[PDB]
Amino acid sequence: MLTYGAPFNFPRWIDEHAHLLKPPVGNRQVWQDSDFIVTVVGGPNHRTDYHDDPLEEFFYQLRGNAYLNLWVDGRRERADLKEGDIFLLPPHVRHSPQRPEAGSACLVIERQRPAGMLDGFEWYCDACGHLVHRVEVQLKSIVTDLPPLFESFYASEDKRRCPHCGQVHPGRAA
Ligand SMILES: [Cl-]
Ligand SMILES: [Fe+2]
Ligand SMILES: [Fe+2]
Repeated sequence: MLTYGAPFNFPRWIDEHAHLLKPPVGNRQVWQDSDFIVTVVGGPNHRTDYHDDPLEEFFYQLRGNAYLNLWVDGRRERADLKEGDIFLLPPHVRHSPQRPEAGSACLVIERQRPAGMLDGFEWYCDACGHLVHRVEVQLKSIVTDLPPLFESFYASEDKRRCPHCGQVHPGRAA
């Protein structure tokens, strides 16, 4: 049977879920309990964490513009997701998506992770660039698994303290 229902109009779905595609929620998963995790991500949202995804991530910036802060070949880089852009991120490339525009919408597609395949979330020192803190998580449900992780980082000057230069990371904002 059609476990995930019939086809439906995507722009209309996005318009209908617009109140969820802005703070405080910011994103909405299209289908539940599927192998492909299909999400629409709105804005505005800025963040300081880098994601280490053990699988690929596909992006299609449908409305508005956004960008990814990246670590590529040991250097800080930026990949712009201009409206209309698509992009495929290889596994383990550290990325911190920034979504400055209200009313923006990006299709993001990921895969469910098998047991034992973990995701990393990392923060880096603004002063010297050294890794400050890394948490590894078996990512089953983004909504329950992720906010407390970020919250525990922000609340702890110990976790935010750079092991190299001693500078305390600013936490939630930079
Ligand atoms: Cl994103
Ligand atoms: Fe990611
Ligand atoms: Fe540092």
